[PDB]
Amino acid sequence: MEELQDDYEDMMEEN
Repeated sequence: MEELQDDYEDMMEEN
């Protein structure tokens, strides 16, 4: 559904 933790907005990448 919308099971997010970050401010992603269609691109799920973290550094």
